[PDB]
Amino acid sequence: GDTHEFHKLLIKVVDLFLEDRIKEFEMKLNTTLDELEFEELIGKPDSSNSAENNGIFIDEYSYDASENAMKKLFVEYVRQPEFKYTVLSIKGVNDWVRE
Amino acid sequence: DTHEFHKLLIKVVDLFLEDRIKEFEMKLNTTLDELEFEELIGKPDSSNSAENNGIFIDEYSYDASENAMKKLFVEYVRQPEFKYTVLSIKGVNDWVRE
Ligand SMILES: [Ca+2]
Ligand SMILES: [Ca+2]
Ligand SMILES: [Ca+2]
Ligand SMILES: [Ca+2]
Repeated sequence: GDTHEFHKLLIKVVDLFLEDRIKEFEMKLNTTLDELEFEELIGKPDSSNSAENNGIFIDEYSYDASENAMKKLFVEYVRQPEFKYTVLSIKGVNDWVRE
Repeated sequence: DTHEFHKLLIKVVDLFLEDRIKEFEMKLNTTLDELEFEELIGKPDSSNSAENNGIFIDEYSYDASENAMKKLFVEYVRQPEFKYTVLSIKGVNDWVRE
């Protein structure tokens, strides 16, 4: 029932998704991450796009997975004061891409 | 590893039933043993099971209130030795009234 353990699990979900143990996923959520946790969640993407709509950001992070395979992570969030991020959704998608 | 991975899937369902994860889906290809599959689903108030072309979808209901419930869908292929290849897990919120 712990919030830290909860954020650690979310980070692990993303890790497992990038490993392709979780092939694809989506989760609806309402939890507030410290910058350190948010950075841990997203890692080092090869590409990113960030779009703001009505006070909410949806970022799309792309990770080169394998030769034609790409992993894409969408994180929907609200930016809070003291550099906190209220995450509302996370979605992981596979895509075939030209090498 | 795989035992740790299966422990996480079980905990994802747990967090979903607690409503920390409001709703979710995961696409998967992993084989749970009988004990893991039992622990994953926990203690539903009712269950439904359907089969189409050798693929099973079980639907589990967990009552929250008079009107609200959590539903878990698990799609899987039964394997020898009481093992189950899970292909997707989906947690949704449902209500009695429109
Ligand atoms: Ca990571
Ligand atoms: Ca190729
Ligand atoms: Ca190229
Ligand atoms: Ca309605």
